[PDB]
Amino acid sequence: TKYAEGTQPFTVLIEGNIGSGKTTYLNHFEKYKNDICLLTEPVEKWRNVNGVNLLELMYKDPKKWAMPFQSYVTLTMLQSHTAPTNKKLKIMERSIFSARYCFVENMRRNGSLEQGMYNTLEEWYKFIEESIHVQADLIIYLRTSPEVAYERCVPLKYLQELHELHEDWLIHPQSCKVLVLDAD
Amino acid sequence: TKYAEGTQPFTVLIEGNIGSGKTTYLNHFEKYKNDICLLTEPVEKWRNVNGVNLLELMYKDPKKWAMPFQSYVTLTMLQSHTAPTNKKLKIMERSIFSARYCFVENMRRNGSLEQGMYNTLEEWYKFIEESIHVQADLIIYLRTSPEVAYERIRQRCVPLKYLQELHELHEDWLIHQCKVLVLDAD
Ligand SMILES: Cc1cn([C@H]2C[C@H](N=[N+]=[N-])[C@@H](CO)O2)c(=O)[nH]c1=O
Ligand SMILES: Cc1cn([C@H]2C[C@H](N=[N+]=[N-])[C@@H](CO)O2)c(=O)[nH]c1=O
Repeated sequence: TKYAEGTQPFTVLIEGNIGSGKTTYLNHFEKYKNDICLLTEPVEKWRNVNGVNLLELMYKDPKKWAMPFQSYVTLTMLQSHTAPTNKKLKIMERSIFSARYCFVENMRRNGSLEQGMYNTLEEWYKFIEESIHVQADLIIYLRTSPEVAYERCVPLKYLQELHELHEDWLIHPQSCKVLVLDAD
Repeated sequence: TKYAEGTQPFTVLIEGNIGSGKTTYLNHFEKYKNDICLLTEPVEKWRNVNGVNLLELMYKDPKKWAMPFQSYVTLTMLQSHTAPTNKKLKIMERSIFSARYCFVENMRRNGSLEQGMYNTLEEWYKFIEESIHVQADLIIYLRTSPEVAYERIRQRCVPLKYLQELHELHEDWLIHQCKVLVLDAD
């Protein structure tokens, strides 16, 4: 009864802070193109919504554009999450879950998302779990230290905030199995 | 395969401009509470999102709040559209369709919704039709004239130009091409 229920293979979610080596990690699998479904984070889509670059706009003026940006990120995640495939294994770089628990939650904390905006997104997150099937069998957490992530130009404080949020979500509900890797 | 597919009875959508008499029309059915599922426009939800009054905020500063407001409207619409019921007939005041084709579209035209915002909502509207079943068997269009609507409201306050814009949009969607039933609400 939920959309895309029973249409997805075993699904692996690569999660990690900015600069935890996620793109590198997903590339290792590229020689298996033919047997694995590989979906990188849809940044390209965020950079071009029928011509509009939502990513730049968000950097430019977060108070105004964080809401539409995160709303759109959420959508793209669903698009990946529910995309059909005949492959027997599927790996995604980030997910609806990182978007909600890390990026949106952080924007609330630093007040990029005002109360009304945050709540609209949250209400959508709740409706999404009732209505849309998000296949998630294993998270692979490329755990790092904010400082190491820093070496590979977002501020360091931001990376620490995001680090704590990934730590809260993945180490300290979701009874999906997590696999911690030292990416230091 | 779409959410809420096969879960809904015959559904009637009451559409109309602001002040076309929609609330009055839905009330006629209230004596059939027991046999008809009656869902008024979720204004109450818009007025209180865990405490936040999105309706108010929108009126005060549309450039900022139109996006989250319409995003939330869309959601509430889906909530009504997909709500389960054992009744054999269901009537909604407004719908995801009016919110998309009239209110959102109008906010684009008058630049309350900047290009990026409008597009995010549209992308969501497209995903919503792929993924979520919206039961709609009959629209009842309470057709009126902007002037009469302006009147009916003034007596009961939207500017008149807004009601005209909305009127044209309802006209485009419902008249100048689900079965539609036009009523003269003048
Ligand atoms: C998944 C996700 C990424 N992002 C940002 C962080 C990254 N910034 N840089 N450089 C960018 C690409 O991952 O998008 C976001 O703001 N919200 C989100 O939900
Ligand atoms: C359905 C809908 C209503 N509205 C507004 C118009 C109405 N304004 N007044 N008075 C209010 C209640 O219908 O909500 C909106 O802005 N977007 C929508 O999608």
